[PDB]
Amino acid sequence: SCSMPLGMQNKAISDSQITASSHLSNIFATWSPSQARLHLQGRTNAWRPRVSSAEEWLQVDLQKTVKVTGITTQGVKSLLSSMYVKEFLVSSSQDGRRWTLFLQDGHTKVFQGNQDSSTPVVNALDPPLFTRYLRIHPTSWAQHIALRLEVLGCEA
Repeated sequence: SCSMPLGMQNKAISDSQITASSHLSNIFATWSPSQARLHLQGRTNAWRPRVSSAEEWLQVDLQKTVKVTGITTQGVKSLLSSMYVKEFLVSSSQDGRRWTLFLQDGHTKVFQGNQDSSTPVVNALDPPLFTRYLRIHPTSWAQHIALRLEVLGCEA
């Protein structure tokens, strides 16, 4: 049914394949892009950008052409702060240079994401993407932008 996890949770997608516009790092903590893995626990267990704006993104390089059929998102709780992305855009690319924004009915698609810090939310991509690179662009968030991710799809 072409909807299998492509490797964020299980590390089939390696740390070096995940990058971002920026990330939050100070002398105790780094919320690195490679922490953006679905269901990850332990310390600083999500990606957070250096500052929360609408110009940030999390990028995954799948390293080959994949049929991408969906994206799963999750927030994170840190101390008293419950953080999650409420809405986001998706862009994609074959070369990592030229990006195509995901549309619905000819217009920019706003994906409805999370409404808490721990529940995963699956979003279908219709039409599906045949692509190598994906970016998630947060456009609305609670408290701060934080992301744990899975990408769903299959070979061909």
